[PDB]
Amino acid sequence: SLSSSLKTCYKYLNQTSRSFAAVIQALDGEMRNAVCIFYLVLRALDTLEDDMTISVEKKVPLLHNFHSFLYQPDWRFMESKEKDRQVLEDFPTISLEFRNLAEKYQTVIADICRRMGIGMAEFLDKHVTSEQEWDKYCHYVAGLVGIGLSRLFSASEFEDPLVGEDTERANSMGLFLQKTNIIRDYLEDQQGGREFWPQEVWSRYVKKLGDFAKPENIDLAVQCLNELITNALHHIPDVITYLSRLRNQSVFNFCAIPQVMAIATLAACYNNQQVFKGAVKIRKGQAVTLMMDATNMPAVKAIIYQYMEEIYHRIPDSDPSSSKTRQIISTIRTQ
Ligand SMILES: [Ca+2]
Ligand code: NI
Repeated sequence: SLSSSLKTCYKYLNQTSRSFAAVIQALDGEMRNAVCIFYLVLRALDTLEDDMTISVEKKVPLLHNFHSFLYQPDWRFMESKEKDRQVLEDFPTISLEFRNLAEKYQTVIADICRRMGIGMAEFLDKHVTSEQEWDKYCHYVAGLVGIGLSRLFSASEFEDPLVGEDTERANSMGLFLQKTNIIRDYLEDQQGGREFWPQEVWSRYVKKLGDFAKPENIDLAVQCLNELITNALHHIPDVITYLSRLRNQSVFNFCAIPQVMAIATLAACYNNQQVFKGAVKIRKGQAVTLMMDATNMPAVKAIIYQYMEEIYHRIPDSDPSSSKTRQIISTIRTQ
């Protein structure tokens, strides 16, 4: 069974990943502990990034050197006030189990933590300007997670070397999820003093990003929302390619579930004033159904294509992106 320290790690996985912990726990063989630990170290790192009670001066040394703390048996952090702070307060338990992983997994996790911490620190003081900068921010906080997971799958040999080698596709898996979250979380981010929507895009509608929360600006807000969702849809071909290459059932389910939830979220958000002025619902018997069904390529394609079809026939002719939205959805289906 499990050591006392690993039992604790799985407790933290359940506390932090909730319903998704079961999907990680279903991973075959060596992948299970490797991904559990990777998830927990990523949670610790993100908890630092997100904690607005930690000054930039105090935070940057932690982000820069986080990858090194993996090799410091007594390193912990006791001052977080964030939801998942227990993984920081009891980091020694997590790092102990990290150091018990095979070297091949340690190398991947440490490298990703290094690169993510540097990129997270770079964006602390700045807003996202260009669409290219949006892609770069998303790479740092999510694309690298896709790349790291892919490298774990290939290192374990439960998946082919191609999976880890194709960093563009693995990065796209992360960007799709992260752009969907950023789109959905406009209001909570704005209220938390954070700005993630790219200025290159929103400045073609309003003078400040926070203006989209003003009711008189709702039509403009929804146009911008639709433009960003159109941007995110461009990652779907890569998501389909990525999922199509997986040969391990447990890996497939782990990779497919978040992507199906993302496309469902985009479809809920598309053309939806509630992003700015209310609360977007994704009917939650639906979330469990998508999870249950997303276990083979024909099923996952069916889900993706149906949500795209629903968006497609909802596109207003007057939307300034209406043509590109139809085009990208049409193009993906044509593929
Ligand atoms: Ca974060
Ligand atoms: Ni149609």
